Amino acid sequence: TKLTIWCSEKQVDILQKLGEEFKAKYGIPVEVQYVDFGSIKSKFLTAAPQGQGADIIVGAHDWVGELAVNGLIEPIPNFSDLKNFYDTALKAFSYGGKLYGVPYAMEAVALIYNKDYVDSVPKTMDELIEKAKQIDEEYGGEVRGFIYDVANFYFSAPFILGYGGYVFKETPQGLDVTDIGLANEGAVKGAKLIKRMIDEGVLTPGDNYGTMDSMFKEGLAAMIINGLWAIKSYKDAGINYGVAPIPELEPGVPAKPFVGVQGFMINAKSPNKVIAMEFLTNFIARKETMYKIYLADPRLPARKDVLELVKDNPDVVAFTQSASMGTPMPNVPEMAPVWSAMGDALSIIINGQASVEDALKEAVEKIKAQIEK
Repeated sequence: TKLTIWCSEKQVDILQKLGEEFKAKYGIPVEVQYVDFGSIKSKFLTAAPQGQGADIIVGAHDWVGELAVNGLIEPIPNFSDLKNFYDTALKAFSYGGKLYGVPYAMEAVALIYNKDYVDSVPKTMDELIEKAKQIDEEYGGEVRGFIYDVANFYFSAPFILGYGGYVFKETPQGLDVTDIGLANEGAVKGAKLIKRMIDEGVLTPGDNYGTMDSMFKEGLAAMIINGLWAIKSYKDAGINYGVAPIPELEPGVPAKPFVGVQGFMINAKSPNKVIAMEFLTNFIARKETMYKIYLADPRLPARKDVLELVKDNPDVVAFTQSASMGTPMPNVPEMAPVWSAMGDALSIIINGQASVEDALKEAVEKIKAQIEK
C-alpha cells in the first residue's frame, strides 16, 4: 500500500522529501504528483465516490461545503498543533462545525498607500476620508486621495461585512443559505458608508479596478484597496508604497475583508485515509514543512508561527494581518450568484438609482431566486 498526493508544482519537492521521511519510519511510500487546481477538482469529483483518486489533495477552501456534504473529504481530528493556525484559515476549511482541511495559504486585500502623500496610516475610516479630501484639495484633483473598485462586491465587502452584514447565516448544521444577511442593519450601515464617500466626493461611480490600478502605478493615487498580487507592479513602477490593514470602520469595529484559503484535504472514501491523515497532521502540517512551503511559494501563511519567521517581507505581514481579521468567502456552491447581484446593487447605490435599503433587499431577492433555479 502506498500514499498518493495531488499537489501544486511548487510543493512537489518538499512533499517528496517529506514522504521519504514517512517511508523510512512507517514503510509506506508516498507518490507525489503535480496537478493543477482545476483538474484536481474535476478528477476528484469522479474518482473519490469510488474510493479512487489521490489520498491527499490540495485545493481551494470554496470547495469544502459541497465536498463535505457529499462525504468526499474526511473531517480532520483535532490535534494540538492546530492552535498555531489563524482562525480565519481554519474556519475557511470548516463546515457544519467540523474542520475538513489543513490550510497552508491565505489571500486578502489590505490598504496600500503612497508614502509621498500619507505620513501615517489613518486610524479610522473617518480619518481616512478626511485625509483623502485634504489630498484631493491639495493636488487639485490630479492625485486621488482614495480610490478602489467600489462597485465590486469582493472589494467593498470589508465595509459591508465589517459593520455586521453576512452572506449566509452560520448554523451548527452548516451555512443556512435560506438566511441571507446582505440587507440587515449592518449591511445597510456598511453600504451607507460607501455611499457617503461617494456623496462627499472621496469616491466616484467611475472608480473601477483598472482606474485605481493605473493611477496608483503612475503615482497619482494616495490610498487604494488591493492585494499582494499587485505589489510587484507597484515596486517596478518605483512607488514608495506601504501596506496596512484597512482602517477600522469605527473605533472597535474592524474592517472585515473576504479571505481565500488553500489547503490539504483527505479522501474520505480512500482505504488509506488513516495513514493519509497521519502524514497530513504529523508531517505536512508541521511548522517546519509549512515554512518550507512558504519559501517555495510565498503566499500569506496559514500558521501564525510561520509568519513570525518572516523576516524580510513587511508586505506579507500587513496582508496576513488583514486576512486574520477577515472572513472566508462562503465555502458553499450558493455563493456563486452573490457576486453579480451585489455588484449590481452597489452600482445602483453609488449611482443614486435606488436607496441603500431597496437596492440591498432587491439583491437578496435575486440571490434567492437564482439559488432556487
